[PDB]
Formats: sequence, structure tokens, C-alpha cells
Amino acid sequence: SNTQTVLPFTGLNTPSGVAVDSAGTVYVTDHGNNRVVKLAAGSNTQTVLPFTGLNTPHGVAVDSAGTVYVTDHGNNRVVKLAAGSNTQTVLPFTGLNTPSGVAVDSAGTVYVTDHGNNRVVKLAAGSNTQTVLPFTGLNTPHGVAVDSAGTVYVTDHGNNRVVKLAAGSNTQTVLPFTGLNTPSGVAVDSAGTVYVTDHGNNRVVKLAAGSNTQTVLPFTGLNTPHGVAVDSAGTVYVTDHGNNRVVKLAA
Ligand SMILES: [Cl-]
Ligand SMILES: [Cl-]
Ligand SMILES: [Cl-]
Ligand SMILES: [Cl-]
Ligand SMILES: [Cl-]
Ligand SMILES: [Cl-]
Repeated sequence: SNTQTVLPFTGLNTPSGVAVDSAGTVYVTDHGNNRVVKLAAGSNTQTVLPFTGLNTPHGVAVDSAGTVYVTDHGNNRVVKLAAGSNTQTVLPFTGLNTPSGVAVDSAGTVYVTDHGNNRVVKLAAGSNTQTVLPFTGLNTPHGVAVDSAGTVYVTDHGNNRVVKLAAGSNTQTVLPFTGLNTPSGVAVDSAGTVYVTDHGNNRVVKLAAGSNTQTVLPFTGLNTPHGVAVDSAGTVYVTDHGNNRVVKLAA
């Protein structure tokens, strides 16, 4: 698990968000090219998802049914496409400003870092009443992940930290990472290990739940890791923004 592979995407331009579904399909926001692409496990040829009207897709998430959710940064909205659909829908968030990260929990609740408005919002599936999560002291939430229990993890880009808030709680905590610099992407695996792209320091780090010892993942040749996803096998996928590529490391 010290051997990185470059995924056989083509034509990427500063990729930003990455997500992986239960079948191992990898989804990437091709942020410089105004499109979202996917690659099935074992395929060497990507496909372009049929989103339309985008103005810079920035983050991506996928739920257990294969529905794909994308932050449309320049349109202040989150769009979704069901598996097998050519008809996108717009989630009824309101008042967003350059949304960046998106996550979806097992109940279908969608969480977005409303990055221009210094807040994190969520919308239960079928709701049109969003809730602002009670994080405090943020300086630009950038990425978001949510674990199996509904605990929410956010990269606080301007405070060089990752904050955590359990469902129902009003009291966040700060995870004991060391020496982060403008962290961007965050992911959490089924063991509760938290993975962060330390975007200002050219590295990807992880922290097991309850640990104070972070480990630096053995990626090589990075030029700004920007987003991170982790599959059910513990394989880690990272957008290497300055190399126009997506790399992965098996557990
Ligand atoms: Cl960016
Ligand atoms: Cl951007
Ligand atoms: Cl940005
Ligand atoms: Cl930012
Ligand atoms: Cl950024
Ligand atoms: Cl960047």
C-alpha cells in the first residue's frame, strides 16, 4: 500500500472534488473544464456526466443509490443527477455563495460548505428548509464529510484545522492534526479515520479516531492535493490539482 496509481482519466484541468461509490466508480469535478467525469472500476475510459448549465463544478458526492451531487460554484447552487438520468435537478438550498464541498449521509441529508458565506448548511432529503449547522469561529469552511453516525467534519481553511460536530450537538471539537496549512478536502472512512488534503503543504494526512498521531500518506509527486475520497476497501483517491490528475493508494 506504498504504491500509488494514476487513474486513466484524460483531459482533466485542475481537478478539485472526488467521490467514489459502493461499486468503486470514481467521480471527479474537472474544475478548470466546467464538467464532471466518472470512471468505472477497471475501466480505462471515462464518461462525462450529463450536467448542463454549470459554472465551475467544485465538489462532488455520491449516495448509496448512485445519485451524484455537485456544487456549482459560480451558480450558487447544488445540482444532482440520479443514476441513469439525463435530467438534473437543483436542490432547494437558498442564499448560497460559492458553495465548495458537499457530502451526503446514509439518510440522504446533504451538507454543503457555503464557502463565501462562512457557514455550513444541511438539507434533509425532501426538505426545502435548510439548517445552518452550529459551528463557531470558522474562517472559510472549504470541505465537508459525514460519518455513519451523522457526525460532520469540516476543513476550516483559514484556521488551518478540522472541526467536528456530532448530530444534535451544539459544541464542536477540533481534531488533533499537526501543522496543517489551508486544508481543503476531508473524507472519513468506515473505521472513522479522517483524511485531509493539507493543500498548503503539498501532502495528504490521516488521523485514526481518538488518536493524536497523524500519518502522512505515501503519495508521490504531488502538486497541490485538493480533494480526497475513501472507498469501502480503504483505497484513498486524491485530486492532484497542479498535475491535472487523480491518484490512488490501496489500503
Ligand atoms: Cl480552487
Ligand atoms: Cl473554484
Ligand atoms: Cl475556491
Ligand atoms: Cl478557499
Ligand atoms: Cl482553494
Ligand atoms: Cl487550489
